[PDB]
This record gives sequence, C-alpha cells and structure tokens, in this order.
Amino acid sequence: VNQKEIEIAIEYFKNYISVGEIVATMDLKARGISNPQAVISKLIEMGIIEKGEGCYNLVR
Ligand SMILES: [Gd]
Ligand SMILES: [Gd]
Repeated sequence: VNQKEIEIAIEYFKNYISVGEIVATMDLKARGISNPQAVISKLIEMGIIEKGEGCYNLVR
C-alpha cells in the first residue's frame, strides 16, 4: 500500500467522520486510489477508522 494514498484516505475520513462502504470506495477512487479496499484495511489496522455495518467511522 502506497504511503501518499494512506495520507489521502486519512484526510478524507477526517473531513467525512462516518461514511458508507460504497460512498467511501467511490470517493477514494475519485481521489486517485485504484484499490481503496487495501488502503481502508490498513487504516483499520492502524486504528484510524473502525468498521460498523457497511460504514466506516473515524476513531478520534
Ligand atoms: Gd467499536
Ligand atoms: Gd465498528
């Protein structure tokens, strides 16, 4: 997973606190992330975001 892509996704979830799986996937691809699934998994691993039911929440 690319480091610039990690920084792009982090900034995205900071501005969008709770976002659905499908909107997040669409919006991350729009900001140049071809594989948002991989970046999202890494952000969960890092404790940046948590996964609910088809929704991602910024841990804070
Ligand atoms: Gd939780
Ligand atoms: Gd959760």
